[PDB]
Amino acid sequence: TRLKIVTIHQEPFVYVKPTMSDGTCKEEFTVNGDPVKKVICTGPNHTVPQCCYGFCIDLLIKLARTMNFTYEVHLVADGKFGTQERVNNSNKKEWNGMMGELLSGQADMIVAPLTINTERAQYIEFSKPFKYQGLTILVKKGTRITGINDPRLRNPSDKFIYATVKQSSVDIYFRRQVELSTMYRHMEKHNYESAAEAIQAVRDNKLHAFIWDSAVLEFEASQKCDLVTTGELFFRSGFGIGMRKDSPWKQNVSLSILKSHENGFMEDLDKTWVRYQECDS
Repeated sequence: TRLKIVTIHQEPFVYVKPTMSDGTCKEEFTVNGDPVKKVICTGPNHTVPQCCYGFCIDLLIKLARTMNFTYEVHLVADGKFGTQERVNNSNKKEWNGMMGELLSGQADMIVAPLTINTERAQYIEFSKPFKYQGLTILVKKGTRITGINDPRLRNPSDKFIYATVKQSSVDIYFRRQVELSTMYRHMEKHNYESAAEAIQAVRDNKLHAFIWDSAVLEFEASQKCDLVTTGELFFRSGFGIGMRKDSPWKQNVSLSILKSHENGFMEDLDKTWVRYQECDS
């Protein structure tokens, strides 16, 4: 009867840490002094039980309590958010990432910073947005870039490397645009397997610009004094809970999210996981 929840590593929404030697999760406290809520999430490190926590885990716990359901959390096996591609060298198309697991039954609900878009909505159902954000660019402090329209992005060269995450909605955003064709062709040869790796690459001067979700990039840039964002969101998008079409949970999930937007719960999550301290990482 327990719902199979699938999520993905993506700070500050989902932190993933090893369990202690005894199998439990380290006791930690939030900026307010409250215990950090931790859930066991099984997934690749070899697949093993790990500790998960963060904005989305707090949201999951709230949803489960409000809707009275039990659950078990696991990390997406291929580590991706999800795009639709031909498989097995054939013309058969299947979704990968969390999208694929939801559609196959490996998961019953996606609880993560999952972008709501038209393409995905054709195959699954989304709750109303639990977070409003957009797309921006992360660069090393000192790198001068105007934004998505900067000549170094519009007129690609091996002197300034930029990229995004493979099999993500962001990669498709550029792929489905004839105007951004020159950009998509450039990133295609530099895209990273995960946001963490791309962010580290910018920090190590291996990647000059990382195009990604502002909710994630502004957090990263605000915690690391050596990283900054262009500041402007060149596109707006929301994060929502994902469920299969005609699921018995959609109505109640959106109802819970509405209440959380009305009573300060979502705002408190931001004060707990997003805006609470100066850079030092």
